[PDB]
Amino acid sequence: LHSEIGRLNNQSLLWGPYRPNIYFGTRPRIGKSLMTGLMWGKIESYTDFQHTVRYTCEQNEGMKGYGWDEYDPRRGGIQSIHDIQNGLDITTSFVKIPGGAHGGSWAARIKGTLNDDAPKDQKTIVVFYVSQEGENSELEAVPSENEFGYEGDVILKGRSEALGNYKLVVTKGKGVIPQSDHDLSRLRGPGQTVVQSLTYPDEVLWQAKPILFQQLKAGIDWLVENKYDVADPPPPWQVYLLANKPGSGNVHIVQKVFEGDFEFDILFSSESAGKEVTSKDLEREVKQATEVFGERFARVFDLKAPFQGDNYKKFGKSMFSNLIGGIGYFYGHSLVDRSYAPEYDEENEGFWEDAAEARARHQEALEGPYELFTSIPSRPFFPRGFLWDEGFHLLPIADWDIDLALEIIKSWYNLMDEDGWIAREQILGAEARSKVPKEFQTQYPHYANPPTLFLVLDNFVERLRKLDETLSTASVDNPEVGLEYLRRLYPLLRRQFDWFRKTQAGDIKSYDREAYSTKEAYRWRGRTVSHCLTSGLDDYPRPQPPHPGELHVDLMSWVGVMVKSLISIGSLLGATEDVEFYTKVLDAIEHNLDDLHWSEKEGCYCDATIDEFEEHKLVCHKGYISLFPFLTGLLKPDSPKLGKLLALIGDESELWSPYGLRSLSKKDEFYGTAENYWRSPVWININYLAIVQLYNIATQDGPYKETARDLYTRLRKNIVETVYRNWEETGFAWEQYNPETGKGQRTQHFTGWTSLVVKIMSGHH
Ligand SMILES: COCCc1ccc(CCCCCN2C[C@H](O)[C@@H](O)[C@H](O)[C@H]2CO)cc1
Repeated sequence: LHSEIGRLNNQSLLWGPYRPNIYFGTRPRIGKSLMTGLMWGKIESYTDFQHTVRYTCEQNEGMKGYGWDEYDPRRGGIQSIHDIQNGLDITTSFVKIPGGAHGGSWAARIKGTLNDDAPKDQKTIVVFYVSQEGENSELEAVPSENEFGYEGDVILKGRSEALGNYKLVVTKGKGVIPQSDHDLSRLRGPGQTVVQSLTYPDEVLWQAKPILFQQLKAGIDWLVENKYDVADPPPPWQVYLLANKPGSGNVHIVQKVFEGDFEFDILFSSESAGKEVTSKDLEREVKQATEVFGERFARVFDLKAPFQGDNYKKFGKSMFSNLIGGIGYFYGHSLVDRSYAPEYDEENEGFWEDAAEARARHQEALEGPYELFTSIPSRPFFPRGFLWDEGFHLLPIADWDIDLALEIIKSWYNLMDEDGWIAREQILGAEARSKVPKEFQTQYPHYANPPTLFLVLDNFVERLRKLDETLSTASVDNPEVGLEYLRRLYPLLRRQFDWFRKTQAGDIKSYDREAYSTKEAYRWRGRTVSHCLTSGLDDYPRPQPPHPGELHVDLMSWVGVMVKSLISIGSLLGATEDVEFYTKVLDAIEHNLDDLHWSEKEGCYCDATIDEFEEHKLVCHKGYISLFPFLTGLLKPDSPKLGKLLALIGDESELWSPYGLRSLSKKDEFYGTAENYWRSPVWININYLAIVQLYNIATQDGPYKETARDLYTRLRKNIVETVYRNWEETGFAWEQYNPETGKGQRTQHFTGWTSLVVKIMSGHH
């Protein structure tokens, strides 16, 4: 029954529009297979299309916004794109039709409406680009009856081992199609849908834009060769229409030109399913999908006061759909330094200069291939897996579809190397690499990242202890299934736990350091003079200068987070030998957090270093770091220390802004200095952990219950309103929010842990 559910999940999740890096396109969860992609662009001139054409996601003054209004990766969804440059409002509805043996069928409708400012007669080039990778597969465009192109639908017939037999149909569409009176129409037709079938070596099929332009350029060359010139040039839109040449190959360009508003359909028909998929099928399944999305959202995301209002419902639907709608499939080689240089042991004073030298050897090489199914922080800037980010992405996703979240976790843990390492940023394949400068691609097997995925596993474990609808919850509804998953994952959790202790160990015994345990002390490998990237909190102030004597209170608390989980999971598997180890380590951490990190002078937690005179110094920077034992749920509810932290969280003059908790205190000397990334702004993910821990303390008998209740009430309000106001004004989820003005700053389309807001509103943790 475990194997059974697994196969049903595979079959359910196989197809999706899993290319979040481009505005719209589809690929299955298969590394070398069939992919599609949409491109569009107004044409007003002879040179303009090259600049107007749209394909990969960006965010500039040209684009008002875009994103999913509804989405379930099982069923499909509706995406809206608001394009100022090209005067278009576009809809992309995508839908999956289960059936057959090969992961079902699917259909998409592309509708573009010219906006109010666009010329009523605008000419817009639309391209649907289709590639297929694999040695033993075939794909052919059925030629048309007409001489120059297609009056009607374009039919591609294809086959591969993976997908069996299929047909992909690009319908004729609605829309005026412009007609050219020029001489050239005697050779290229007056204007019709056209198809080019090409072959390129498999590894470059992803480069749709250059591949396209190569053809456009070859057509224009041919005009110039065949005496077409400026004495009498054809219209631009016809200069940019490809000579029809359908056939077979691993690339198929389908091109339409519309005047005015337009719409057309894509129908992908798995041959091993029922009958082929029709446009009426599309329409039905789209409507059905909304009803289902609707009914689920009300149950799963029941917004409590004061957010029960319809405005907040729209907002939640947007933040949710954008988060889950970023789910992508990625495949290929990564760039890793497998040298394991001594300098990366960071044992020296000045270890950052050593480590710079080791990198300067450039021993990194491509390895893999690897595959990851995962949600992402940022369609337009970083459409890729980020390790601790996924901890946050999956909390709302798990609520929606726990089996979907377990899939993603499984996908992440399958990356883990023999040592227990997962690179914190997954750049898989040449396509993924195109977005990242060569200088930042290399991962380092000594670089950790908060193990936030345990937080999801935590929630699954509590859910466990206490057909699309069915599948979504099958791993909790069927206890044996739940358990077997954990049985299989457990070895890797532990491996990672062990890897943290192996690679990210602090030095107690080599200095004048007394503490209840000689084991427990941690220090993030990777830190440079001004940064500690690995911790998540790029430029939060740390001991200066960095030093092998450092111990970081956040890291220790993450280890705490892991042990607590290992205990929970271990006990469910009865690994008794193990659970006793875990308890002896939990105990030590709790003590050692105090002995090593607590400050009585300052009334919060601190990082440590060791002095110019070689003794342990606390280094206090009041902020997120300072609250860490609390954020990660490690303090007892009656603890004096908790109370003192509640004072610090509460205190406007330190961390409490009208807009949420400040990353760093206004009284810290580093407030709003340098890049000011984590040095004042409000970050939703850390605010989320604060909110969840406050509510825990609020709903339990104890001393701080009623202060906690106040702070919860108010924080949740402040965080939700801030993210909401900004969404209302700008259309965007933002990466962080400004403590003074409440304005969203840095990156837009951050969905991204900003979406945690849907869970904040819905409460009952
Ligand atoms: C115009 O726009 C500027 C574009 C631009 C694009 C990508 C980049 C590199 C990658 C950015 C990492 C972001 N972020 C950092 C957070 O601190 C960290 O906690 C988190 O894990 C990670 C992701 O969520 C830099 C700049």
